[PDB]
Amino acid sequence: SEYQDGKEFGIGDLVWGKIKGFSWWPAMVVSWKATSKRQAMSGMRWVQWFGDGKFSEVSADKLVALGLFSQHFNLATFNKLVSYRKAMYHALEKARVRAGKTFPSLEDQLKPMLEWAHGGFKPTGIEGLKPN
Ligand SMILES: CC(C)(N)CNCCO
Repeated sequence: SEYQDGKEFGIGDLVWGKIKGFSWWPAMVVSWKATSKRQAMSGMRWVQWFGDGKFSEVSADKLVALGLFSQHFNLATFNKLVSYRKAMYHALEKARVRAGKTFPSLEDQLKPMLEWAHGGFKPTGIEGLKPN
């Protein structure tokens, strides 16, 4: 089936993706059928970026699990780009619902999800970010 090339990451997975020119950006691994384009080349994954909803063919080597958060979260880009803050929100919101986490503005709503993420996604850890 699709994405069976002996590489990491399958459909539904929350990831950081690295496009030349940009900070690591949050994405979801999607099937090529959702993209309205074509099958990915071997060793690549279609992702849909949080915040803008666009599609990219990205190598599996330029993707890491979103759960490795503090390692790829980019504090500078977060302070500089409103689009990145926007992206964080939609990314973390999706993570929250998956992990069965709940929290009590925008920057104000982001704050505890950001802390949860940076803190290691407690109590479930990264296990709680899986699809299904
Ligand atoms: C998602 C990209 C293409 N890596 C950057 N998008 C910036 C505007 O949201």
